[PDB]
Amino acid sequence: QSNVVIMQDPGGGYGDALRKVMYDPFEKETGIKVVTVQEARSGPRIKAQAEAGKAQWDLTFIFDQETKLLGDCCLADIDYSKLSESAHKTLAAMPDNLKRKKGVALQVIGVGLVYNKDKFKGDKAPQTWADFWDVKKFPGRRCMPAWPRFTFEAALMADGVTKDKLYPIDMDRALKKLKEIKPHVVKWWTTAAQPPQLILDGEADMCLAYTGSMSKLALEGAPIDLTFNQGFVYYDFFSIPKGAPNYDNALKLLSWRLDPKRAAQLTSTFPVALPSKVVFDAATDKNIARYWANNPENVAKAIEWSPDFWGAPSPAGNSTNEEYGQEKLNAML
Repeated sequence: QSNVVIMQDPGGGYGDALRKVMYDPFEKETGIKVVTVQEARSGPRIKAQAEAGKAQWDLTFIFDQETKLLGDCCLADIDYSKLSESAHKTLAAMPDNLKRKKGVALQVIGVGLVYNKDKFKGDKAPQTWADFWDVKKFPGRRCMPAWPRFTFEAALMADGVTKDKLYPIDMDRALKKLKEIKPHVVKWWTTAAQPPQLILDGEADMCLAYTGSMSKLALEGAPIDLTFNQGFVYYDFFSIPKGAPNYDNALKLLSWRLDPKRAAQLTSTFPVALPSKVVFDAATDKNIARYWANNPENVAKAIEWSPDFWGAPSPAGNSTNEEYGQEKLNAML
């Protein structure tokens, strides 16, 4: 079209909510069409595009460590002076560490143990990664993401490592454990749409999966339950690539996503929180906050995930720990 902004998107149910609450209304108001590009891991792609010469995307979501790794080479400064008055109210009620020169955290994500509660009712329900590995006591098909993050920590915890002693990750130990469960894993997933589909279709009986989709399905009456016990909570930082084709439109969309009332609408339609208190304050039914990954009850049960570890230089030296872990995992899957 004549006026666009190119926005990374997770797809699935959350993508649908984003389109309905955020992106279509944005186009109606501003005239700027939001072109969504489905991608679950943009960091390596932003880096490759920057090396090739020209960014293809305007607004992306990346991990904490990626705002640092990609900052100098590949990410533009966010011009906070261009954000709306409403957006500044949201920013004012956000933690310091979530507002960076190169990225702003707009989403808090939970990842945890999810299971079919028809097949595992009462106290036959798995509660730990050890239970997840215990195919005898809890029979069924497992599914896990095809990444070292989360899966390695879960493996270590199934092997008896306590939540506060995971880092730095013993990768050889984790991989050995993953091989043990591998025969029972029906799918090593990569996209947000997959786990809900796998569990609803009965293709999998329990997952390490995003909690937002599963909380929503449980509220819909699906035979799904989950726990944040030994789970993971992290922030998606929204960043604009250096040389973005539509930089100014990207700031407008960032401003739109930071509106307290619109964010409250989004986060009440699909339970992924924006980490600012005023978004909670603007929500008409605040009970839905119990599903949010930044709810203190959920945070308490989860581990303290370490983006810092995953972005650190690996023993190999020329890769990050995450890249090193992915190489090892690639060779297993």
